[PDB]
Amino acid sequence: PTSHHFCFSIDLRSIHALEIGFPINCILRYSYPFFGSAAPIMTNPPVEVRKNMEVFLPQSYCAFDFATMPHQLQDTFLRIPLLVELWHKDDLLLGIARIQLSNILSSEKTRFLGSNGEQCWRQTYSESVPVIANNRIADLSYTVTLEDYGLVKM
Repeated sequence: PTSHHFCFSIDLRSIHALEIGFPINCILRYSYPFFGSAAPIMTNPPVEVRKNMEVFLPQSYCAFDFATMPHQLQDTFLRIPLLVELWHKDDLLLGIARIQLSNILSSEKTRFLGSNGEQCWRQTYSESVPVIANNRIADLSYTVTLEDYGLVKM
């Protein structure tokens, strides 16, 4: 009776490599089971990334439709960072970026037409965060969006 219908999306738009020692065939990979248990979601195909160049990742957008109580979503986003692993495929795990999904909850929440054709309250947030080996080997630019469709329909 108090659960809401939400749609969340993440777009790992680009990676600007800095101090990875060598050119890599790159894929970014992540899981966030609070939206539903699943094998890791990955960008695809692997793309070449070389020192000091910004590369846009293919298949980098995913949306997630789920129902939960607003406090559960707020607590999970506050407590559990989304960890995005940067892998070199051939495979080596080069680094991880820790994204604090609660940053979007501090964004202005306004009434929008939602992606499903129904009204919603919408928030969005974009930033760049470092991908940590130990050292900072790359920067990941991303955007997240949260649609709140209100109480689950009867």
